[PDB]
Amino acid sequence: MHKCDITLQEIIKTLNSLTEQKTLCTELTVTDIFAASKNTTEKETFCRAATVLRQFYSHHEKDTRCLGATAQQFHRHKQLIRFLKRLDRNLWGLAGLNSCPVKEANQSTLENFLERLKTIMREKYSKCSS
Repeated sequence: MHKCDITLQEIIKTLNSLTEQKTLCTELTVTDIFAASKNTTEKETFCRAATVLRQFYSHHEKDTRCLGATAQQFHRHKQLIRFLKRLDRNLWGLAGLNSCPVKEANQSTLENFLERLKTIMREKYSKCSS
């Protein structure tokens, strides 16, 4: 119909934003798990995913280098962190498992990572439903 797994709907909006308005912080290249969990199921892509992202927002909250540009950026980066965690929390649901070690598999400039994640979510969102 228009909302299979509730998590999705919420996720979508959360992802949507972070990418919509990118900064100089979504370029803090992280692990591009997409190029490793290729030989597994989404669940796992997501197991490592969660781990990766979690660290990202949790560790950079007070990185106060990229969020200390002028004033506007400061405020914008803060929003990103919120959304990163917000999405991570929900993500877990879809994943199905809990957590996994992280084994770098090339790098992704956050903006990109998100873009892919978002697309995926959507693909299912508007298919499984109607």
